[PDB]
Amino acid sequence: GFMIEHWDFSTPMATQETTTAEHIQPNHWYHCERLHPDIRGWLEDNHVPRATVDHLLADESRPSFHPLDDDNFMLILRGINMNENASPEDMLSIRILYFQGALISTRKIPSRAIMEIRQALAEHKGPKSLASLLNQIIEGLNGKIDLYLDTIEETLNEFDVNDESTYNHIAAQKALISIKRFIRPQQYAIRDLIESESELVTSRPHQYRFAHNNITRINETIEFYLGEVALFQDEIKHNRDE
Amino acid sequence: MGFMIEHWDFSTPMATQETTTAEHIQPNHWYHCERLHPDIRGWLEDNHVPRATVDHLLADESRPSFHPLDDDNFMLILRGINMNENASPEDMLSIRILYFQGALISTRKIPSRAIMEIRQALAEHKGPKSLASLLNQIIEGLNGKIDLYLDTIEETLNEFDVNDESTYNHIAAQKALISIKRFIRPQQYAIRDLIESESELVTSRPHQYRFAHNNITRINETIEFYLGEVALFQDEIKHNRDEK
Amino acid sequence: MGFMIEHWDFSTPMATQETTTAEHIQPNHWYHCERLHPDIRGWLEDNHVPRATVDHLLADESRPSFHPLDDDNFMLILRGINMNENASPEDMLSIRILYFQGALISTRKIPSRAIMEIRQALAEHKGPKSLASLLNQIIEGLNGKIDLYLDTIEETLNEFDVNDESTYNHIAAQKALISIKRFIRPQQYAIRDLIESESELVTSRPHQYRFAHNNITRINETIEFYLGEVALFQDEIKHNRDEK
Amino acid sequence: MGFMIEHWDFSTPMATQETTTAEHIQPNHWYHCERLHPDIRGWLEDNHVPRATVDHLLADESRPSFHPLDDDNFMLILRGINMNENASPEDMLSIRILYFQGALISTRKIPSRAIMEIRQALAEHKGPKSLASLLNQIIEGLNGKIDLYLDTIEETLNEFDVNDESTYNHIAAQKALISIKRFIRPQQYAIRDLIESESELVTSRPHQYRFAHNNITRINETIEFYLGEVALFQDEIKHNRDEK
Amino acid sequence: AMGFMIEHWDFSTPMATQETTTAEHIQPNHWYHCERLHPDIRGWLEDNHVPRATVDHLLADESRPSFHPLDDDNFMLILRGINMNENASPEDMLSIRILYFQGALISTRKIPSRAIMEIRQALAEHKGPKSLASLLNQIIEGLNGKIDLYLDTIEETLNEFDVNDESTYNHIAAQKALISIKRFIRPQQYAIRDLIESESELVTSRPHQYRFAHNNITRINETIEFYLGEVALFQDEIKHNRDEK
Ligand SMILES: [Cl-]
Ligand SMILES: [Cl-]
Ligand SMILES: [Cl-]
Ligand SMILES: [Cl-]
Ligand SMILES: [Cl-]
Ligand SMILES: [Cl-]
Ligand SMILES: [Cl-]
Ligand SMILES: [Cl-]
Ligand SMILES: [Cl-]
Ligand SMILES: [Cl-]
Ligand SMILES: [Cl-]
Ligand SMILES: [Cl-]
Ligand SMILES: [Cl-]
Ligand SMILES: [Cl-]
Ligand SMILES: [Cl-]
Ligand SMILES: [Cl-]
Ligand SMILES: [Cl-]
Ligand SMILES: [Cl-]
Ligand SMILES: [Cl-]
Ligand SMILES: [Cl-]
Ligand SMILES: [Cl-]
Ligand SMILES: [Cl-]
Ligand SMILES: [Cl-]
Ligand SMILES: [Cl-]
Ligand SMILES: [Cl-]
Repeated sequence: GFMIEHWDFSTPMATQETTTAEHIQPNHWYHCERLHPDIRGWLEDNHVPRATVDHLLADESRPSFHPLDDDNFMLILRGINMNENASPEDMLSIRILYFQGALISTRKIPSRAIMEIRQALAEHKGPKSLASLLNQIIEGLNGKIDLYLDTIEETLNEFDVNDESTYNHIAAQKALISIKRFIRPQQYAIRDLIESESELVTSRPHQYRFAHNNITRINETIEFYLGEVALFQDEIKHNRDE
Repeated sequence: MGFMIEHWDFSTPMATQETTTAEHIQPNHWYHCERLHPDIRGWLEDNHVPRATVDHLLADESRPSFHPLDDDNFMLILRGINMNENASPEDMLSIRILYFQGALISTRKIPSRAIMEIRQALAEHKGPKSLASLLNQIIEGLNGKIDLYLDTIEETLNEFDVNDESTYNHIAAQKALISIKRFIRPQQYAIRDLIESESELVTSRPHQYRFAHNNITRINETIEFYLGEVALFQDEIKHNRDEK
Repeated sequence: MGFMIEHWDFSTPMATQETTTAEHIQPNHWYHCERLHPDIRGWLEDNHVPRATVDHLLADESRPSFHPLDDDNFMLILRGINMNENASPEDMLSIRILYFQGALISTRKIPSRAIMEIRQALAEHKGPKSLASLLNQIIEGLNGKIDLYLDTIEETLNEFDVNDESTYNHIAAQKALISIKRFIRPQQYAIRDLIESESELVTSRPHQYRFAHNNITRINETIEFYLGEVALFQDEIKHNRDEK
Repeated sequence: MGFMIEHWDFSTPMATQETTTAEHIQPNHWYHCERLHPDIRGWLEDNHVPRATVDHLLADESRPSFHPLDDDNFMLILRGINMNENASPEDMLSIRILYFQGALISTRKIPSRAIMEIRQALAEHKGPKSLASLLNQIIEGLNGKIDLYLDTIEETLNEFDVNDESTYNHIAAQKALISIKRFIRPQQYAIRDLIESESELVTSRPHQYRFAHNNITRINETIEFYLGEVALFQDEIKHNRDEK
Repeated sequence: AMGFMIEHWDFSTPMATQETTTAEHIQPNHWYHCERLHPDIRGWLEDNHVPRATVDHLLADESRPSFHPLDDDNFMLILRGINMNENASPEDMLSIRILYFQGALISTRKIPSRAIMEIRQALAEHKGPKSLASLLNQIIEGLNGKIDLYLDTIEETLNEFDVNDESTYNHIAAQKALISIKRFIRPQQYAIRDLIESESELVTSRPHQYRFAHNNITRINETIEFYLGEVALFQDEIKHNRDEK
């Protein structure tokens, strides 16, 4: 079935619920397979408008925040692809709907950050509410981007002009532009979410601001790394003349 | 053909096809027209469209843009991929649309596949159910065709191999990308402005027009990424030449 | 007083040509003048144009700009293509205009083709019907000549052929485009600012001024595209030379 | 309790040194702490600093930033050049500051020469006379040290001579400059955001904080200029090597 | 020769009068032109109750063009001009730091500005500004005027670029000059904007004149960007010419 997980956040101790749930209920989280044949009917049966279902399930996407009817919204985010035999910069997309007090998330390429949240819920130490769950999805994705950026930084710190074996600047640059494509929009999506004054944000104002600070830092770090690559390229030009 | 290509009536929930010899503009009708036909100005002016707005609508040169006019009226100009036999897809066609006294009037020089697909949907009685939806579909249809074309560019970039000279189609790619960008950036701003006007067409379908705007933004960011990829390959070639 | 080139009375919709020895400035009149004539300062100051505003109007150096002055008065400065025989077209002319006590006073040094066409139309009883329309026609006339010149640049660009050194005119085209960009970018903000001022000369024709603003924006976008084309052809030459 | 480096009381304008084992935070006190010490979290949390705030204060990665918190509370994060023995200057230190319940709590890992100088002043009974002044001195202190370091880069850049290959220290200068730029830009915004919050610590010294902000703005512009000079020298070298 | 105060003028009346250069109490409608590096200036400013930190900023080693609204109607305005003194380059621009304080204009210099000399000469001939509002306007426009004159010398260099004549290749020198100018002239534009938006009595009495001065500095900035664009193109000209032939 399309429903990977279902949790009830009616109390601070989330309880696991049937993956055969027919109706969307307030305070519940549904984590779903985006490409499964049955998800469209389930969403539409539950009165999610056709056009918003279409955007949520579309092949193409960018990180973005979309205010919808009365407290509802869509939030789309990207994460690093940590799956085996995958290109990490071929970033996964998580598409989230906050609809009638429920959080519905959709995935295709599995997210390590989301697996950690799921594992925490199973061990009875997960988020205490939907507001906190969304916060942890945002920060978990940030965290995994930071880890990937550390591997780029290692490659960059290896750049030695007198050593041609360390000339990996083209690969790093390719990785960095691929990430920048989505991580820049990610920053604006989190900004827009906050400015929306969603009950999920206004209950955790300082925490969402910290999340926004981290995504901003990530973007500034990418810019710096791109500058380092450019500098190394000129250092190679300068070494070829001496 | 006179100037009028096709005429649809949305004053019933199921749109009906009407005569192309309609002489008067009626609310909730869509008139699809040849911009370069000699008779179009006369028809527009006779139906009380001001001469100066007709002049902008029929101008040789244009850019995608939104123009609020009197009352609920507006002009919206957009570009699309050129899928016609003697042209290049990147020499994008201009579609100039007037929303006037409750009617939609679209004008073309060269046919648009987006608009053709809408006309086929209406003929099969499964097209847009209103002018609001119709304009929404025109915008999203143009996006979709731009996406399709961009996929073709992506394939070219994906075959870039520095070790293989025959794959060095990076200059062609860049030419195409910058030709698209020329118009697709103002397209984003036109759609933003349309939304911000609070047009009755938009406010009936607010989330859907927001989604269309998200898609044009994505397209622009995709073009920027591809232009980055092209610049990267050009460095990869240059840095290979000094070793090679 | 030899500084006055031509004087028109727009008090009626059929403008009449008047004497060039006009002491007092009258509302709804247009005075077209030689900026560098020794008698022009004295005429302006005697008609109560403040000295510092005469200083700016007549200054040696200028940029396209809009200046709200007091009491419905303003100064507008614009640039045009130099179409004079044996001139360099990118040696652009500057037209400096005062809207002052309900009169339009324009000043020239390098003659403008757009203004000559307006004067010719007036001589034939088909010129603008008001000062509001006249100013709009000066702006759009200048836009139009810029478009014409840009078309010649485009021709040059379409003839780029990497395998034909007789076509390697990219340095000259780049030179022309940056020289025009210098003034054409401020021109767009000048027109934006004119519209924002809510001048009676603009509020009478809101849609028309937004079209003029759209044309100047287009020109700027076209210039950026052409520069991108030049930059690409430079890269093309560098790739071709290193590959052959 | 070994996390606390120093503790001062600013209740009076003569600040007094207090015990390094103060379990409860008091208004008008300054606590300067080791960020990496395992006991800091517990002390902050026992004093009712929310866990997520502590999480951000103590995180591995940071950028300069201002965070408005509850009820006059805030977090400010700033960077400083690294003046520790044998360190890279551009391996910049991060100072993370909480203003919480009327107390200033600063946290360090890499020691700040600026903060050491403020501490020496307090030990010599000539330090800042309030928490408002202390925060101002921390900001301006960090700035001052950056200015001093940048003067060394300026010397290096002025000694550059294209005919003397021993003066080619511009790429090392460039490495330093981009690394500093990375954080110095966010620093300017953090200080702007601090001022815009209308914090009691700022509104008591409004002109002083404006001057501090002008200084960081100047630092940014100077770095941009030095980066421009470096680029210029590189082109100078390219142009000097390709003449042979 | 020996003192901090260079000149003192009284603009109480439309015909300014030269007054004593003795370190006294400042008066509304007076202009005090001073040596910024003289040991005595800080004491005078503080004796006259200018706050310590404002004095620190005014007399600081480093500066950028900027506008600083202070208490009441007071402000600080910092500007840069061409350095037309010997053993300096024109592009090593001088900082002129100006305080409007209790209705007096206090300007400070390190090295002479030709713009301010010309105003001082006009005052001496009884043909100078008739008010502090006009004085400050003339300082701003005077500084613009001299930057324009220098930019003309750069234009001369540029117009003489000829790709087939290596003796004309002074584009490295020109670009260095331009980025050095741009460093300060960009902030100067914003400082003048900021001064205008403050609604200072010195600005509101001459609203169109100060806008013309703002238009002039904006024009200067655009001209600089254009010349920088011409230097980049001449670099492309050379590069093409070199490996084509
Ligand atoms: Cl996405
Ligand atoms: Cl995915
Ligand atoms: Cl997942
Ligand atoms: Cl993840
Ligand atoms: Cl943001
Ligand atoms: Cl168009
Ligand atoms: Cl077309
Ligand atoms: Cl069509
Ligand atoms: Cl299409
Ligand atoms: Cl937009
Ligand atoms: Cl001009
Ligand atoms: Cl002229
Ligand atoms: Cl003329
Ligand atoms: Cl013309
Ligand atoms: Cl604009
Ligand atoms: Cl930091
Ligand atoms: Cl640190
Ligand atoms: Cl420290
Ligand atoms: Cl420090
Ligand atoms: Cl700022
Ligand atoms: Cl300065
Ligand atoms: Cl100085
Ligand atoms: Cl002086
Ligand atoms: Cl000067
Ligand atoms: Cl400005």
